[PDB]
This record gives sequence, C-alpha cells and structure tokens, in this order.
Amino acid sequence: MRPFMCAYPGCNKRYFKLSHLQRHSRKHTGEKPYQCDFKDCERRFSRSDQLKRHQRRHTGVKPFQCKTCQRKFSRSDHLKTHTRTHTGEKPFSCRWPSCQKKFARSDELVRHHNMHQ
DNA sequence: AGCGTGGGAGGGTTA
DNA sequence: TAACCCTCCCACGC
Ligand SMILES: [Zn+2]
Ligand SMILES: [Zn+2]
Ligand SMILES: [Zn+2]
Ligand SMILES: [Zn+2]
Repeated sequence: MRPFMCAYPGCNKRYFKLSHLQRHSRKHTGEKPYQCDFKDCERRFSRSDQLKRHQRRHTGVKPFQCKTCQRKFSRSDHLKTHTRTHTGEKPFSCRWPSCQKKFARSDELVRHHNMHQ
C-alpha cells in the first residue's frame, strides 16, 4: 500500500509517494522557509503552494469564476461547493433514523449530526 | 440554515 | 526533487 513510512519515533505515518513523506517530514522538524513578506503579516509555511494560496489574501486575486453568476473566488475548492447553490446538488445525506435531510457540504452534515445528539 | 473563506493536509502530475 | 494544482477536513463568522 504505502511504501514510504515516516521514521520519526512514534509517528508511524505512511505515504504513497516520497514527495508526500518529505512534505510531512517538516512537521517534526518545524522548518517553515516560505515566509510571507507582505507587511503586517507573520505567516510562515513549509510548502510553497500554501504560501501562494495565502498571498491571494494580500493581492485580492480571485482566479476561479462561476460560469453561472460570474462571481469570482480565491480558491477552486470553494468554487466547487458554490456551484451546488445553483445546481441544488446535496450529495451528503443524514443517516440518522427517520431523518431525510441532505446537505451540499460535509461540514453542514457534521453540524446537523451534532444537533441530533 | 446556508454558505463565504481561511489553515492544515494529502492525493495527483510534471523535467 | 520538490513545485504545482486539486479537493477534503475542520474551523470560524454572518
Ligand atoms: Zn512523521
Ligand atoms: Zn501574508
Ligand atoms: Zn455562481
Ligand atoms: Zn438528521
């Protein structure tokens, strides 16, 4: 399954790719060489992709646009869940007894599940 | 309730 | 040999 296993004592985390393991290894070492050099910000990241995603907050760039209402979004995963507001898709159904409510996002189902109990 | 929108994280592809 | 792009998990706020 996962041939790349973390060698840190007690971690026991395994990965499919070596790049995934080397990316995880910075969690133990704590190195965050990708600092944000914008003013009034001290955010640091161990990954370059997380820094550039964060720096969209400073630049205001929204590269992902909804083809229905033309609204732009900073992140592609948030455009995907926004599209369900137009299509009405709710792929996450509550499995509580007698309940039939469905939700477009998983965190909405988790919040609804916590309301049952 | 429904949904915008961050960080943290793991999947993938690519010279 | 990591940068790059993707969605998910979890969280916070209105
Ligand atoms: Zn580890
Ligand atoms: Zn910043
Ligand atoms: Zn839209
Ligand atoms: Zn329910």
